[PDB]
Amino acid sequence: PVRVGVVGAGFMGGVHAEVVAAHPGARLEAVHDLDPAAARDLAERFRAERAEPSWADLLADPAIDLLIITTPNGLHHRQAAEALRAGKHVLVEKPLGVTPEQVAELVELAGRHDRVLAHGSNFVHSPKFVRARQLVADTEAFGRPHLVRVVFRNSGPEAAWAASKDLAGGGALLDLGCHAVELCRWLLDGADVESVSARLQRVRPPALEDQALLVMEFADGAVGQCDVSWVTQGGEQVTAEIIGTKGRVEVDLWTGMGLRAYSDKGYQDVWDPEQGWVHPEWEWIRASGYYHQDGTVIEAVGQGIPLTHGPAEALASARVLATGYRSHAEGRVLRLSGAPVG
Amino acid sequence: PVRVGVVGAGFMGGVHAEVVAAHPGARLEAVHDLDPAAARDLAERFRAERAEPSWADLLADPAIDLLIITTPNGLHHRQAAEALRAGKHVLVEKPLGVTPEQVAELVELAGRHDRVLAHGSNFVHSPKFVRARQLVADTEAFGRPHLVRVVFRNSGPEAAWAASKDLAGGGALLDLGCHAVELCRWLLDGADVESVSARLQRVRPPALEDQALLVMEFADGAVGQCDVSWVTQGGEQVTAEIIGTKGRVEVDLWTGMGLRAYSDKGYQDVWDPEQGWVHPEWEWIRASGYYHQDGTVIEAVGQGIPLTHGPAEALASARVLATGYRSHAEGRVLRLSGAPV
Amino acid sequence: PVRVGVVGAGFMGGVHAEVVAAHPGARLEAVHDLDPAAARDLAERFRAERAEPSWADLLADPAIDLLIITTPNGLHHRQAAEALRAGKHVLVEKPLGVTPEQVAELVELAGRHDRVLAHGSNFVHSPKFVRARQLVADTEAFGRPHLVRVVFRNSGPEAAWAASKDLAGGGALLDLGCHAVELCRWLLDGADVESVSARLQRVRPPALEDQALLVMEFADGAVGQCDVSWVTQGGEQVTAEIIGTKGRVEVDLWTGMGLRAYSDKGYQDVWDPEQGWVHPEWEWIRASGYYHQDGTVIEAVGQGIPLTHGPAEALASARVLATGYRSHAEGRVLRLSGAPVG
Amino acid sequence: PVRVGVVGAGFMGGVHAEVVAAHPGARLEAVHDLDPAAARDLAERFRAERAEPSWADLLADPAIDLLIITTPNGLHHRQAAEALRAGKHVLVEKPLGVTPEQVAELVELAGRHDRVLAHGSNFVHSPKFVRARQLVADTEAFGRPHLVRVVFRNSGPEAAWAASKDLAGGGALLDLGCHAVELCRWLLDGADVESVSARLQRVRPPALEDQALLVMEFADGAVGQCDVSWVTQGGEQVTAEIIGTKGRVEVDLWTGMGLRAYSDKGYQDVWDPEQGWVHPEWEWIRASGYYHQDGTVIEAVGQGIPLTHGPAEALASARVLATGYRSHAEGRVLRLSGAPV
Ligand SMILES: NC(=O)C1=CN([C@@H]2O[C@H](COP(=O)(O)OP(=O)(O)OC[C@H]3O[C@@H](n4cnc5c(N)ncnc54)[C@H](O)[C@@H]3O)[C@@H](O)[C@H]2O)C=CC1
Ligand SMILES: NC(=O)C1=CN([C@@H]2O[C@H](COP(=O)(O)OP(=O)(O)OC[C@H]3O[C@@H](n4cnc5c(N)ncnc54)[C@H](O)[C@@H]3O)[C@@H](O)[C@H]2O)C=CC1
Ligand SMILES: NC(=O)C1=CN([C@@H]2O[C@H](COP(=O)(O)OP(=O)(O)OC[C@H]3O[C@@H](n4cnc5c(N)ncnc54)[C@H](O)[C@@H]3O)[C@@H](O)[C@H]2O)C=CC1
Ligand SMILES: NC(=O)C1=CN([C@@H]2O[C@H](COP(=O)(O)OP(=O)(O)OC[C@H]3O[C@@H](n4cnc5c(N)ncnc54)[C@H](O)[C@@H]3O)[C@@H](O)[C@H]2O)C=CC1
Ligand SMILES: NC[C@H]1O[C@H](O[C@H]2[C@H](O)[C@@H](O[C@H]3O[C@H](CO)[C@@H](O)[C@H](O)[C@H]3O)[C@H](N)C[C@@H]2N)[C@H](N)[C@@H](O)[C@@H]1O
Ligand SMILES: NC[C@H]1O[C@H](O[C@H]2[C@H](O)[C@@H](O[C@H]3O[C@H](CO)[C@@H](O)[C@H](O)[C@H]3O)[C@H](N)C[C@@H]2N)[C@H](N)[C@@H](O)[C@@H]1O
Repeated sequence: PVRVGVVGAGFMGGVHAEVVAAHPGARLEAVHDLDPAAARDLAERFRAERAEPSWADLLADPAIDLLIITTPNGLHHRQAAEALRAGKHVLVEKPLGVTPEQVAELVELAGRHDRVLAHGSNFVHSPKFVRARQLVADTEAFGRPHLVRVVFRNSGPEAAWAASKDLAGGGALLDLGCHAVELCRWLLDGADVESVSARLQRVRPPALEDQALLVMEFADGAVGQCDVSWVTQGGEQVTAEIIGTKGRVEVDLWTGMGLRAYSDKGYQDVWDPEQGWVHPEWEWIRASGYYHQDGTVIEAVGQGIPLTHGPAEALASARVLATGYRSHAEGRVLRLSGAPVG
Repeated sequence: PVRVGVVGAGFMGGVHAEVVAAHPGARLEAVHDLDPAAARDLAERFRAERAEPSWADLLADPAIDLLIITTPNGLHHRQAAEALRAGKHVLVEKPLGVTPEQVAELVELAGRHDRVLAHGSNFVHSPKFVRARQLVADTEAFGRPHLVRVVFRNSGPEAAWAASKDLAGGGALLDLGCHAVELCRWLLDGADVESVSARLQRVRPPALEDQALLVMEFADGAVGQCDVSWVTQGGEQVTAEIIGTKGRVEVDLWTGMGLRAYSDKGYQDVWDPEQGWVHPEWEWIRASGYYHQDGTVIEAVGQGIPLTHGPAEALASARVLATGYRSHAEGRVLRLSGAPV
Repeated sequence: PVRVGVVGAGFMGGVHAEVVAAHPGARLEAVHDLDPAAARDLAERFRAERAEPSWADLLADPAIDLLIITTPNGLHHRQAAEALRAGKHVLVEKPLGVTPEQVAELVELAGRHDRVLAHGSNFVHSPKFVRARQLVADTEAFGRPHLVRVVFRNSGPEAAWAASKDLAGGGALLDLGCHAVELCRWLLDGADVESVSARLQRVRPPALEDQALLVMEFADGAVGQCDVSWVTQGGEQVTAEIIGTKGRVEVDLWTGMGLRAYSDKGYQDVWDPEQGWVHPEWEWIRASGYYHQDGTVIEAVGQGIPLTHGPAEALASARVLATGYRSHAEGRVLRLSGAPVG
Repeated sequence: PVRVGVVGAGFMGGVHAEVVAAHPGARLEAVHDLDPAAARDLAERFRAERAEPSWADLLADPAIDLLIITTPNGLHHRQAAEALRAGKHVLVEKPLGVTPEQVAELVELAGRHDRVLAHGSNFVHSPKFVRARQLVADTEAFGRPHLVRVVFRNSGPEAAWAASKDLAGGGALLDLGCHAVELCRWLLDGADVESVSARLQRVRPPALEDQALLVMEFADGAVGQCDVSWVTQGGEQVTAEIIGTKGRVEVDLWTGMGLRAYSDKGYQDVWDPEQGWVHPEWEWIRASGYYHQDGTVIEAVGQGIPLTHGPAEALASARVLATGYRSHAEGRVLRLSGAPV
């Protein structure tokens, strides 16, 4: 049974602790947070073997097989490296690193230590996205894909740390674009990126970008748009569409649950908006890919099944994003090398 | 670990066999069918310990804890009774019985043998329906429920046995109305039915009803409509709405997956319609409540946890349907006793 | 140019006055209301030739060709009869009469005086409903219709007069069922009703019914449901569906405008709900059939074109409703004669 | 009464002829086409005073007040100029010109002859778009707009002339982008474009672009996307969304009619797709803005009311598109001057 430690007992510590507690092949062994009280609380909610106040002792404890890192972005690099050196397998929430060189360093490392390194690209394990991908891959029906667009918009992360560059490593392009890039590439069966073009906005007053458009040109001729926002009210939106020479496919995560409700007051267990017509969620964690993702990882560790979707994909997406940042700065379409296309 | 036998290796044998193979607390031990080849097919598909050609030997085998009965409706009664007598726990696909007295007999028989009897009201375990129910139960927001309507329509069951009365026990009202009634009652927290009114149609030519409307009046004042059809082209529809003094809630199972696709041809693993704009399914079996239902039953048998939604609910719905059949015959709104309002 | 008088300058006086003011073949000549100030206001809004304080003088004035009666239901009968006797053509808002015998009396009368009598079944002139009907009539595609359902729900009429039986003539079955029955019959090309079955509710506390289901059996085998409510929050709903042996057709009036908006506050020109996700309206009057309806009537009067959809249809629907009331009272399915089917 | 001539009796000649025949303040006086038979067809369909075989005689006839030009794009410039010189008011289908200089020339020429020149930006007169614009303009509710995206996709124009550069003047970016740009600018109350960035595709084989993305940066900080395609199967899509600091607004023209239908075959007067689930149209011409646009123009000519949306807006959009073509060539974000940001 894969013995698991959660590192950072906030929102995603919580989600991963739920999924782990429910997996018959794993045991939620430990929870650690800089804030010992948040660690104890989460340890009790999901019946963890214990709360570990010490990172040092955590890493030394040979009873742990795997660490799930759900701390702020800027910590991911250092914490994952220490972890892999200590001999633990590691699942890191996105973004795996804050730059391509950070990511590449972790990949090098995991391999040196013969450990599983996985990253939190949960959507790529969302069952409705898995289906979407099979439909685009049905060449008789869909023909050849030529457009893919992934939209990811919300009213922005609440946590204080997501507003500082050192702790967040970036604004909306990094926070949400990682997911969108990775979804475009994967929806097209790991398509090779030839060029990248991006423009960023700062919508909210005085700074990290809170909105972005990034466009990729792929080898096979197709074009990928990633449209990403921290400044969209009205409820999170996660949608994709793919268009081929014969077909079309659309995916809708948050308004594709087939539930609607209306109240004046607001329903007790419905996030936002509260009042009026809403689209309540059912099994949002599963729908979003977290159970399958973590299940894949538990399986990789439990018995050396390499990962369907590996950290090389995180390197690729990191390069895209870094090239996007630079495309914006220079107002130009760019190769991943960084050089202008012309 | 709960050792399981599937009886009837057709479409729902297939579904239950999938759910059982995937449950860590159970083992798919056997598959049996009148057609030994269909049983072997399914046994291999889901890695069943074995294919049992013999009903007799199936029921005698003390390695089996639980039977799932997925045969034609007319057989359910007889098969479930023999099964409970043989000492096995049993989950029967709907409709549990073909009449209220058949259903009552099974419930009481299960009790005699101290067995868990469950029935296949899978939608009552559908996670999106469970969530719809919580929202209607949120009184501050929803207020008091006064209308519930469940719609269940398809182009009708293809199997020959579903067209004959003896093997099917009834037409669309029994086939689909069982689900719809049971959902109206449950969405309103086991609401008491005071009257029943129904009209049936024969749309497709020379006979079992193809289409029906059944309406219930509940104790609290609310009205429930069940609108049910074997003659709707264009893709199955499963749908509910509940309306209160303050709120509204709507549930859409098959066109509420958040997936759409278009092709001229038709996509490989997408049902009907094939061509043009479709609404592909993801995790249909889960979404429909089968995993949670069978899970509930596995749990009841395995670690003696009583069933959340028991077979008395099948008796209640059976009475509603039998009163609906009679309402139609007499052109009158009726009490469950059978007497006219 | 057809010279028009509006009688009752409230909400529907307002709508009809707009449509009339915009019709090149008519002239908004006069507005009359028991409340002379409401008449003057509406006369000014839509540039009416004058405000007429006297019903007597209104009816005697030979400059008026047509009267549009937008007063409370209970007045329709008497006002339309006086009008037709005075020699005026008449368009009466629904329900044309409060009972079948009232309606039959008006039909008799209009014919005696060789006048056009029309009733406010506007939806039957809604362009999206006209299309729906053509699609069901396309027998190759649709086959034979076997189900039609029309749903009509709102949070109920606000006017004081709609709560008293003498002034309203009935509750939700009469107010909304008239529209629904008439839509079912017309969507099926004037289908003959064989039986009627209905059950009514009183949802709001202490009385007129505020919710109803009525079901019709038609000659050709099809079944019609009319589901009608004064107790549905969240915005008016007007939907229909028709199902045949080959086809299906769905119509959505209020959430089929293809406009959506979100705000916290509420948009200035959007009715209800105010806040959160709404479905704003564009050209609601036209979409609802009022321009076409009134246009048909203006044409019938302007040049004796008999009406596509005549007051005989109002008699038929009145009989259905009266039979529905009785079906409810007796708990039985009934023939229009009133006799039980068995 | 405004006496009107239609030039080019194909699809849009047909549409404009319908709108004109129905306007009480105008008279459909003439129809002309290179193909005299197509002109006669259309003249009879909409009861035109006559079919004019001769362009020369058409322009000389002093009974005509206004010409509507619905010929292939390459002809617009020449035909509109001859028309304005002949003393006629003119409405030209998009794209008004094939380049900014062509457009500028016409505007100035119209002025010399004191004529109304309008262009076919019909969607800017679409009642549901007019309403979308009012909601974005409601500052308390919407806040400040920061994103606008207009999507315009179809399976591409069937006419041969639209595949050749000389007759079409451009591919999808010019054909559909003109509409999309003009809608982004107008939905934001005539927002000033500061930069333009675009990438084009050739999806269908050996050439004019089939597909494009064009992005504008506006003065106020907002960003506009125009996503345009000749290679999308499954039915035309026209769609916009605008996102502010507080609100959101979404507009859907072709799948926002509130009509759906299913058949195995296909419904008589329903376009593409034919079979399976479709979204039948009602009043498409009105919904698309043609009646209000032509009404505006009839009014301008008839009773000297200036145009709400004038041809300067066609110049602005033409500059955006020409800068987009150049952006694509150079792989760079560009100012309208042509210079790199
Ligand atoms: N895939 C997805 O959908 C999502 C991913 N995330 C990602 O998950 C990660 C965590 O996100 P959340 O929203 O933040 O949870 P958060 O802000 O709720 O929690 C952070 C937790 O980590 C603790 N912490 C901070 N620094 C620490 C350190 N150096 N050592 C140990 N513990 C420390 C804090 O006390 C806190 O309990 C982020 O990388 C974010 O990108 C977040 C939300 C959704
Ligand atoms: N939960 C749900 O939504 C649904 C439930 N059902 C129910 O599932 C049950 C089975 O339906 P399907 O699998 O659709 O039909 P099916 O025809 O697809 O399968 C029936 C199987 O039982 C076999 N069989 C017949 N006589 C037998 C006997 N005497 N002993 C053993 N096996 C025999 C048949 O050859 C066939 O293999 C029915 O009661 C139906 O009411 C069906 C569809 C959906
Ligand atoms: N087809 C449709 O969608 C609709 C139809 N209606 C119908 O229109 C009619 C009027 O409805 P509204 O909502 O009421 O407007 P309302 O209540 O706003 O106005 C009634 C007006 O008539 C005046 N009035 C009352 N009695 C009068 C009399 N005896 N003589 C002259 N004037 C008198 C009042 O002072 C008032 O101005 C009703 O029959 C109602 O069913 C109403 C709303 C929508
Ligand atoms: N507002 C909108 O959304 C749309 C606008 N259009 C525009 O409408 C215009 C016409 O397009 P369609 O009618 O689709 O093409 P079409 O091919 O359907 O019609 C063009 C007509 O002009 C005729 N013609 C060719 N050379 C001629 C000449 N020298 N003199 C007179 N007539 C001649 C052709 O034979 C044909 O009858 C195009 O500029 C296109 O940009 C087209 C589709 C939609
Ligand atoms: N308002 C709903 C919800 O907003 C936050 O949580 C949401 C998360 O923020 C949201 O994560 C998205 O947004 C995060 C913030 O931009 C991204 O870092 C992340 O990659 C993305 O998936 C996730 N997919 C849905 C989840 N429900 C917030 N953490 C949660 O407590 C609150 O209840
Ligand atoms: N909340 C929107 C609106 O509600 C009332 O007006 C609605 C009308 O009540 C509504 O009429 C429906 O409801 C009326 C009340 O039940 C029925 O008598 C009528 O036959 C039906 O069409 C109409 N189709 C739509 C119209 N917008 C109300 N008169 C109006 O002022 C208010 O602005």
